[PDB]
Order: sequence, then C-alpha cells, then structure tokens
Amino acid sequence: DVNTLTRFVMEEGRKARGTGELTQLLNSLCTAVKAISSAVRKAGIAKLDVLSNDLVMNMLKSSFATCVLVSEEDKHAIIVEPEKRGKYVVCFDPLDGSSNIDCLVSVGTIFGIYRKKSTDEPSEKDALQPGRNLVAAGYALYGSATMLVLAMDCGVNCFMLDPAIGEFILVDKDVKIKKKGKIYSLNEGYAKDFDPAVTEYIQRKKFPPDNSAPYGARYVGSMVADVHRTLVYGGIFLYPANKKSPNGKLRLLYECNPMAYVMEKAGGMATTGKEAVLDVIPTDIHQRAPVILGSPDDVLEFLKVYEKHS
Amino acid sequence: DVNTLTRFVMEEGRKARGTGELTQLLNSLCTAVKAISSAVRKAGIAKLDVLSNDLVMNMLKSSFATCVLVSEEDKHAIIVEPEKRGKYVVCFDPLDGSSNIDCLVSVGTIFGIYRKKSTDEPSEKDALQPGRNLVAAGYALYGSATMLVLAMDCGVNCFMLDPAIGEFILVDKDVKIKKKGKIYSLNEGYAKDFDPAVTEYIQRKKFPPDNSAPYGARYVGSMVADVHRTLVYGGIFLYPANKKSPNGKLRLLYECNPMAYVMEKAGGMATTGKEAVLDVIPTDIHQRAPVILGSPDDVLEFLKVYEKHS
Amino acid sequence: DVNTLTRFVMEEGRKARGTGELTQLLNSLCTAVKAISSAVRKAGIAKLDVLSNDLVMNMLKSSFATCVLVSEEDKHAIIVEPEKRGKYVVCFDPLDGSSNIDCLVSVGTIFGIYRKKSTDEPSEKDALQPGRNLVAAGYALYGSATMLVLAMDCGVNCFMLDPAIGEFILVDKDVKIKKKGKIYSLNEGYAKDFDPAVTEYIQRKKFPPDNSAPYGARYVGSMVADVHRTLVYGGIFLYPANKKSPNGKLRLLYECNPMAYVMEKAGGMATTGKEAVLDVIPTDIHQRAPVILGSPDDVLEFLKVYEKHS
Amino acid sequence: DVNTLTRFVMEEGRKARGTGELTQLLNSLCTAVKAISSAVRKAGIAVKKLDVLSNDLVMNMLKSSFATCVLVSEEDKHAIIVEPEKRGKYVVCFDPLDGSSNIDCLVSVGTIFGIYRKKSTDEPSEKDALQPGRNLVAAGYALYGSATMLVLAMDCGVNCFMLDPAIGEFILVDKDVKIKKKGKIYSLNEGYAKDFDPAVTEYIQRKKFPPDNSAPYGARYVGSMVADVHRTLVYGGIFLYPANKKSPNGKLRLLYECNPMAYVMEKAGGMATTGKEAVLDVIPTDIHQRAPVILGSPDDVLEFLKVYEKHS
Ligand SMILES: CCc1cc(S(=O)(=O)NC(=O)Nc2ncc(Br)s2)ccc1-c1ccccc1
Ligand SMILES: CCc1cc(S(=O)(=O)NC(=O)Nc2ncc(Br)s2)ccc1-c1ccccc1
Ligand SMILES: CCc1cc(S(=O)(=O)NC(=O)Nc2ncc(Br)s2)ccc1-c1ccccc1
Ligand SMILES: CCc1cc(S(=O)(=O)NC(=O)Nc2ncc(Br)s2)ccc1-c1ccccc1
Repeated sequence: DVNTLTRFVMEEGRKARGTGELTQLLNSLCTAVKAISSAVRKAGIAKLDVLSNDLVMNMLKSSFATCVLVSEEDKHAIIVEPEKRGKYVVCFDPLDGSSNIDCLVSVGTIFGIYRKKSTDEPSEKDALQPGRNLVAAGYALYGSATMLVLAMDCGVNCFMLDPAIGEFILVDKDVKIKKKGKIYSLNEGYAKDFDPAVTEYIQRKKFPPDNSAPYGARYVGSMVADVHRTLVYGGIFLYPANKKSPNGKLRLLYECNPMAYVMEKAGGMATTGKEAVLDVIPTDIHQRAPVILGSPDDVLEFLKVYEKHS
Repeated sequence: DVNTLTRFVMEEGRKARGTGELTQLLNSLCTAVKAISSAVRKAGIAKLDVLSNDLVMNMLKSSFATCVLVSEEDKHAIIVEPEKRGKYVVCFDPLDGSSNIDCLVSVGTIFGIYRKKSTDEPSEKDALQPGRNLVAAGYALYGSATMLVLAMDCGVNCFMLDPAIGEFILVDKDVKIKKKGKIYSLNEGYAKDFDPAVTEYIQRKKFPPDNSAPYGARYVGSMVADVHRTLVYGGIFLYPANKKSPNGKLRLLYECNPMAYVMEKAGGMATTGKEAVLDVIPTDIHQRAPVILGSPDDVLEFLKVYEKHS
Repeated sequence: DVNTLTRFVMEEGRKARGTGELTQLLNSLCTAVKAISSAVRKAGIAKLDVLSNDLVMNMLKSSFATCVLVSEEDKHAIIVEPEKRGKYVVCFDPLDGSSNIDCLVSVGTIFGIYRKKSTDEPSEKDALQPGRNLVAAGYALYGSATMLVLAMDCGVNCFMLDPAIGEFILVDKDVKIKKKGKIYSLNEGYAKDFDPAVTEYIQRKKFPPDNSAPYGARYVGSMVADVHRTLVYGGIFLYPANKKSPNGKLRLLYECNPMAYVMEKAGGMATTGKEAVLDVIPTDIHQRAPVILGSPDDVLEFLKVYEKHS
Repeated sequence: DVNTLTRFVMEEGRKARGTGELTQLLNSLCTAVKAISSAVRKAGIAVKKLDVLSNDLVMNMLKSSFATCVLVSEEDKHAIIVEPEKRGKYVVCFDPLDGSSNIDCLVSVGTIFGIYRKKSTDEPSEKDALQPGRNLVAAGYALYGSATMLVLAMDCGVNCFMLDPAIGEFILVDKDVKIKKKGKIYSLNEGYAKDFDPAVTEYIQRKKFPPDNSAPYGARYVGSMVADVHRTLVYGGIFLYPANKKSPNGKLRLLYECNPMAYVMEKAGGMATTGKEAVLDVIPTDIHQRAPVILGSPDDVLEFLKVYEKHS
C-alpha cells in the first residue's frame, strides 16, 4: 500500500501512545529538508549552508520539541527559550559537503535525536550523550533524487521525496546492509599518511591473497553519498585516524554517530578502530572520531588487520 | 545580463545566418533533458534509462535535423525515416551511470553532434567520424541540480536548470579548466591490472618526489560527475585499459569523444595514451577507448610517464 | 511565526489530547489535495474527476480513520473494509466544477467530516446526519494558486500550498466574513424560473431604493470559486429554490453543508430560505438543497424579502 | 507528432525564411509567462506588489531580446523607447498581469499582448504604438488559471498551449481553434444594469426571455478579461463590456486589452465590435485610450448588433 513518512510516523506514534513530541519534531525536520532540497536544485542562481542552518534551527525551535540544538555551524550549543522548550536534543549537519557543491555532487543533511536525560536547566552537556542513547537518526541525501533515510528502534526506512506533491514516499522497508560487500571507500590520496593497518587492509582489497575478485573503489567525498552507497550496495567506508589526525577528522556528534546508528540498525558495524562509535562518550560537542563502517564481515576484517598492528 | 540557453543558441545561430537546423536540434535535446531531469528526481516508484532513450530518440527524430542516431541503449545505429530526415548525426548516452542510480549518485546525458560528411544514403557509417569533426557536444548532469554543459567552437558554457520555470540559466560563460589540478580520479580496484605507466603516475600522486602535497582522490563512478568535477575544480581523470578490458572500457562514440571535446574546448587535454582521443578514427559505434583527460599539465605529466615506458 | 497545515493540526490535536484519528484523516485528505492539484495543472495533456475520486477514496480508506465515504461520483455510500475502519464519516465532491475545466476556471474539492453515529455496522444511515454534527469541513480551491480552507469549532483558517516544498502555509488565521458586501452571485440566465422573492431581492441589488451604490455581479459557476470569493470579499451567493427545481440544485450532503459550515464558522449565514442549511435532516445521501449564503446582512435582507412573499 | 511552442514557432519562422527577431521576442515572452505563472502560484508566501514585478519582468525580457524599440504597458504612462544597443524592429503592447486587483480571491489572472511591426523609418516614438489592430503581427494571452495556458494567434490562426510545470514547456493542445458559430452563454456585469445603454437592456432581455421561446442562455462573469474571453473562445457565446452614457468609451484599454482579444477572436472565426465599428479598425490617438468591446460567436455578436441598430 501507499505509505508516506508523515503517515508512517503517525501510525507508529499512535501505536506507542507517546505524546507526539517526536512526531512533531520529525515533521519539522522533514519540512525543513524539502526546503533545502528546493534551494539546492537552483543553488547558484542570484550563503547556502547558512540558509540550511537557519531553516533547520528555526523549524526545530518552533516545533516545541527541542531544548538543545547542536549544529556544525554554531560554536556553542543552542539553548531554546523556555516558552518553546521541549524534551529532545538534536545534533545535525544541515548541509554536509557544501564545500564540494560547485561540482554539483551530492550534498546532505545528517541528524541525530537524543532525549534530555537530566532535569537540570538545558545546557551544552545535554548533547554530550553516547551514540547508544540515540532515539532516532538519519540523513537527507540531495542527489539525483532527494532521499530521507530514517533509522529508529524498529529499524531503517528509506523515503524518496516526490517534488510534485512534496511528500516523502516509503520506498525501502526496514533495509538491511549486505553481510559482505565488494566495494571500499576512502580517500587514497592521503596514502602517504596512512596508519599501516589501513595500508595493509587496502592492499588486501586490491591484491587478495586467496585469489578472489578484487574490490571496487568509490569515493564521492561527500559523507552522505559515500555512506548511503555503503548502505544500499554493501561494502566498507573509512575515514580513519592517521598519525596527523589521531582522532580522525569527521565530527562524532552529527556525522559519525548518526551514520553509526543507521549502520547498526541495518545490521552493519561502525568503529573507531578501538571501540564501537556509538560507545564513545563525548566531552566536547565538536570533537572528532575516526569512523570505519559498513558490512559486518568487512568492518570485522578491517578490525582483524587493525588488531595485528599492536 | 540574464541569459538562457534558448536565447544563447539563437543569438549565435542568428550571428551565423545558418539554416536553423542545429538550433532546432539543440532545443529538442534540451527539452529532452528537462523531462529526464523530472524523471530522475522522482525515480524508484516500484526501466528508467529506457524512458531516457525513447525520449531523446523521439525528440531528435521529430526535430527534422537528424538522420543517423547512435545510442548506448540500441545495438545498431538508428536510421531516421526520410520524411523527418535532417543533416546531423547524434551519438548519445541518454542516461550515463544508470546502473548506479540506486545510490542516487549522478546520472547524466552525454551527446555528440556531427554534420553528416558523406553524401551516400544514411547508414551506420555516417556516425564513424572522429571527434575532431564534432560540431557540438556536451552533457546534462542530473545531480544536486541539473546542469547542462554545451561545448561548441566558440567555447564551453554551463547552464543550470531552473525547475520553477524550466529554463537553462547561464551560470558559467566560456569556462576554462585550471592549468593544473590537485585531484586525480580513477577506480583503483583495477590496481592489480594497471599498465606500469598508470601505476607510476598514481604513485607520483600519493608520494611526490618533488616534496609537494599529494593529490586528493575522488571517484563517483558516473562519468558525467567525474568529468564535471575535473572541469570545475581541475585535476585528472583516468579510465585506462586494464588487462580485463584491453580496448578500454568507456564508449568512444558517446562518452570519450564528447568529454574529450569539452575538455579540449576548455583549454584542457584528453588522450588515449597513444594519441589524442579526438584524433582516433572509429570503426565501430559501440567501440571502446582508454581515456585520460583533464588539466593540461596533469594530462601532460601522465604522458611523460607513458613515454618513459617504451 | 511560520505555520503549516500539518504543524497547526498536530498542535490542536495535542492540546485536546484526542486519539489522533482526525489528524490522520486531515493529512490523508491534504495529500489527496496536493496530488489533485498537480494533475489539475497538467490537465488536457494526454476522466479526471475519476482520478480525483479514486485518489481521495484510497487516501481516505487507508487513513484508518474512516468507515463511510459518500462521494458525488458513486451512487451508493462506500463502506470501508473493517481492517481499515475508523470512526469518521466523510462526504465529499472530489472535483467540483469538472464540467467547466476546459475554460481553466476553478475546480475544487469539497469535504465535510462527521462523527460515526451508530455502533452497529457502519451503513449509509451514518451519512444522513444534519450539518450541525460536522466535525470539520472545507474545500480546496485549484485556481491561480491552490488554497485549502479548513473550518472547525475554533474557526476558519485559509492555507496556501507552496508547490516548491509541498506544504500548506497558513495565510489567514480565524477568518471572518465582512458584515455586508457589494457583490451578488447567481446565474441570472435562469431569471425566467425565479421564485418572486429571488426576483425582488436581485432587483433591489441593481436598483437600490435607499439611493446607495448598486451591487456588482460575479458568477464563475464553480461553487468553490464563488463561495471563496464570497468568503474573502463579502456578498451573497444564491442557488435558490425555483418552482421547477423545488429542492435546489446543489447536493446537501457534500456541497451545501460544508459550505454552510465554513460560512457560519466565519460569521456568515447560510439558508434554504426556509431554514438554516445545517439544520436540514437529509433523507438521501445525494439529496438536493437550495442555498443562499454569504455575509449576514445580505442573507438577512434576502430572508426579510422571502418573508414578504406569503 | 508532439509539439511545443518553441518547436512550433521555430518551424514557422524557418518556413518563412525570416531573420528570427520575432521568434526571439516570443521566446522572451514565453519565458516571462512561465516566471509570472510560477510567482502567481505562490502569490502569498512573503517584496514588491505583483503587477510591478510582472511589468518589470516583461519589460526587461523584451528589452534584452534585441527585438523591440517601443513598449506600451498598462503600468507606464508613456511608451518606453528601448535604448539603441538593444533596439529591434517590433512594438509590444501588453498588460503584464490583467485582473491583479482580484487575485486575492484566486480567480483567474492573465497576461495579454499584441505585437506590431514598426512602420516608419523615423526615430522610434509613442506614435509608433498608434497602429490599428488590423496591423497586428501576433497577439494573444496567458491565462493563469487551474492550469497555465498560452493562446497565440497569428496570421495562420490561433493555437492553445498548456504550460507543463515539470519541464517548463508550452505543449500544443488545440491546433487552429475555431469559435462556435452560435453559443448559449452571455457574459457581462449585470450589477450595472441601471446604467445600461438601451440596446444592451434589450439584447440581454432577449437572452433571459427569448421571444421565439427557445432556451434561455446561462450567464457567466468572472471579472478577469482573460478568463471571460477565454471561456468565450472555448465554449462560444458573447462577452460584453459596452459603452454606457456614463462611460461613453467603454472601460477596457484598446492597445493592450481590446485589440489583442479582437485579434484572437477574429483569427478564430469570431467577431469583436464596439457597436460602432470593428475593434481592430479603431485608429488610436492615445496609447492609454479606452474602447468599448463586444466579442464572441459570430451569430451572437450579430444578434446584438441588430439590437444596437434599432437604437438610432
Ligand atoms: C513514529 C515515531 C514515534 C513517535 C512517538 S511520539 O511520542 O511522538 N507520539 C506520537 O506521535 N503520538 C501520536 N498520537 C497521535 C498521533 Br496522529 S501521533 C512515539 C513513538 C514512536 C515510535 C518510534 C518507533 C517505533 C514505534 C513508535
Ligand atoms: C548556436 C548554434 C548554431 C546554430 C546554427 S543554425 O544552423 O542552427 N542556424 C540558426 O539557428 N539560425 C537562426 N536564425 C534565426 C534564429 Br532565431 S536561429 C548556426 C551556427 C551556430 C553557432 C555555433 C557555434 C558558434 C556560433 C554559432
Ligand atoms: C486538529 C484537529 C483535532 C484532532 C484531534 S485528534 O483526535 O486527531 N487527536 C490528535 O490529533 N492527537 C494528537 N496528539 C499528538 C499529535 Br502529534 S496528534 C483532536 C482535536 C482536534 C481539534 C479540533 C478543533 C480544535 C482543536 C482541536
Ligand atoms: C512566429 C513565427 C514566424 C517568425 C518569423 S521570424 O521573422 O522570427 N523568422 C525566424 O524566426 N526565422 C528563423 N530562422 C531560424 C530559426 Br531556428 S527561426 C517570421 C514568420 C513567422 C510566421 C508567423 C505566422 C505564420 C507563419 C510564420
């Protein structure tokens, strides 16, 4: 039957007899996503990551379901005024890949939603929860089409934006990543700076000792695109720690965690090398994390080589 | 001032006091792109590159400006019935990258336009001209926005589709690629099969001898996106012959030739390793060709290593 | 603040802590509205009031909020299957004015929503309520822009569809009709059959006795266009009882009743001449009704003239 | 085969071996229509009022076409003389958003245009816009209704195009339209019946109460000229905005409302009169002068003109 994101969220929200605050929040995000999608298709005529930031910021503020908002674009967390204050914490990158938008390759919005756990007054620390605590997370990918991928406790669902009616149509129910993929994704230009484990794992994808087929390589350089491909076709994506960047480069709160959550809810894995990404407890909201995610056999096989190098 | 694609082609067409057949052909092409763009932003829905083929076929056949049409989706060249017959030959990929559209990564339309050179009755042979003979070429990239790249004798111009009004807006007049880039683009999964020249060139990009910065890596795997990025940012793109596809992989008539034409007309280069791409005289409509294209300094620096290897 | 139909409808439902079934009904209705609009902007291109009925029919059936559906296009009431059964009855014209769409004049969707009366099997009898029992009613007007007019207990609100984002933006909060207008609206070609009371009232509008300005005449003949203009500019709309048609022409259940409800909730009036439209108790789901509605001073002035005529 | 406005106009322009200045002008016009159509469908989500943008939209699209020298608009008191670098050979009279005082009620709005070729070799001036309607090269209207329709009348005839919003192309949906010989619908404001010229009261009375006791006509009046005329074209009948004694010259403007509708009507086999003459034969003395107009099906306008004769 015909399913929309807005119908989907109402059915499950009625099922659980919750107050509606999350359903309101998600509609607020999803309405913001359509706006960003619309501006991104004419992005150039007559900044853009600032429109996207203010759009999400204000649609979230006025949903009455948020108390603390963390954005890549703001130095400190945003504390909602008391009259509009609600029960959830939101971390989001409003336009990831906006530095690589001239080449018109994919850009995206990534979000993670937490519950405020304490009853203290809202502060920056309410966003410093571990990824395990995520209530809902996912991304909008503004590509050949606009797709919203929503991961929650029940699982991962893919909605396609139909611009003719401005509704997110359910196109992939409860998606589950392949156990093992045939594709690897990372920037090999920085091979000069690779941790030796990364060097060895990549060589094994290009030169298998067991004389099976070598893997293919893809790297758009936009995290939303690279991860979505890992989700849909299977494989491995790596933005790992090198010796210059000992904690990786991507941000934990609003890039690594929501992708780690989506992966895990699809049956995949997501690590820093040392632990699961979702078990890292943040002390800084803009802190970084290495990330290797994808099919469990591939993330495990990478972990097998990571173990070898001390 | 405000310029549209339809206006631009007519102004250059009026300037040359030509018959109007090419202007009609280009509008029939550009109208086709707008339909394809619509289809791609609304994909999924429970095959699509066949829509794109038949759209382009019928838009061209009824332009009265075409006589022989070569498409990736058809085994033989298409010979237009005489009542609609015209003076131009069109080679085209109606949806390049349509096998990687589940990942919502770029899809695109590539086209090459020849005036029929022989005076026989039209046949497949009329499509076997070399790229040097191209009158017009370019691509539509269905990405975060739909962008049309039109290369002609005067130079390269980029038009962005405005979806509110369905017009291609001029956003880049007389584009010129960077003299040298910082990005190389290829599938390194075929590393086991690389010609030593590609192997050495790639080694120089990751580990420079001159103690400069290594290049970055990008590879979408959809040729329109990689070429468009190379044009917009500079760098070098390679799909060389590996040991599996010894005559290269990309098609000469509608991938290599139109992209080589755009490169060269923007001050760049495009080679097979042995020669320039556009100087190759084709014998088969779906024949393949190795290709290395992009910035002149980068294409040249690769060619230096090709010489070194006999 | 920025308000959309979906955000507004969730807040009113949260405030009153209802089960959510009406909000789902309104959203399924709204999605049908957007779908109809898109088709109405491309009509003629190769009936349509059948697409709209099937569109509303299945959007409502699968809302899980309805049990009985009465349409202008189906002879009997439609009983929703028990798996999809809900507590509300909806009477609607899915595409009002579908006979005059060649002139690109307005078309519309009219709906009225009731609460199920029986606890038996839902049946046609559940649709035979008087207008007073209406939970919600209103119309979508597909004109120069698409407008949704939603009337509830709190009042009447007007929403404008933004097609770039496919969200209904609130543009008119708690609208109230002018006390007295300067425009009258009915078909004067049928003057031959007028009840003498109608003849006298209309003549008073062309030739005022008190030496005031004569009223203007407007008549689109599509009920959604005329009533909305009556709502927004004030005046009176008449499709009265003549002796040839003693029960009027428009259908009571899904044209007169929702329009009367919107009028009354907006500070206006709506009569059969003999009584209020919402006070008529229907005996047939397709029964007819005379209707005179609009600004209260004008309807009263008509009613005082109807009284004079025996 | 499947035809768009842009394909159609190029084919006819190549058939006639012309220079292209007219085709470019029409494309600049079509681009103006699509933009206005998009803005009208969002006529609420708020910087300047809409008819002021529409005027500037059409003004600058025509100026920068290199095909115009004189432009007459409802919103500008004098003709606008195009600067020489962008100067071309055509004159455009247009209403960029007709019916815009009644856009709040979402009833139809429209864009009306008539295009004349500059006749003199003098410097372009306001006088160049004073040609009569017969001299029209091209005219028609955009109706922004439930869908956006482009109606284009030329010497060969009248064609109706549908704006398809997914691709921004005007799709030809009605080739060489022809109005009914006789209709069953009349159109004018009967609120002003107290002020009717005596022939009008008689002709309307004949339509509500026919003497031959045939069927009475139905009445329709939107109050937007584009919609009222367009319904007349498609269904047949008669539209009237005639002269009363209070308004001896009618109300509508000749150069950019009456003339282009008269051209569309006549090229579609219809009629269009002031009562005293055919609309396209009036020789204008002021670019903003008014003219009465009665248009539509050939049989209906004639039955009116016969009543007009009885009255001196
Ligand atoms: C759909 C998301 C969701 C939202 C909420 S809630 O707190 O937002 N409540 C809520 O929306 N109630 C409503 N009542 C009437 C209407 Br109409 S919506 C509670 C649970 C879940 C959920 C998540 C995953 C699986 C299953 C359920
Ligand atoms: C723009 C494409 C083009 C088309 C043609 S043509 O053969 O199609 N003639 C043509 O269109 N004539 C017209 N007359 C009135 C109108 Br309006 S269009 C001839 C030359 C060029 C051209 C190409 C590159 C650089 C400069 C010009
Ligand atoms: C907006 C229409 C409406 C719907 C409903 S309801 O039965 O649909 N319940 C409902 O929506 N609950 C939800 N809780 C959380 C979320 Br998120 S939705 C109850 C009352 C009213 C209402 C009507 C008129 C005035 C004021 C309110
Ligand atoms: C609006 C169509 C039209 C345009 C012109 S023109 O002066 O604009 N020439 C013109 O466009 N030439 C071109 N050359 C290359 C290309 Br591609 S178009 C002349 C006559 C007619 C015409 C009008 C009515 C019926 C039949 C034809």
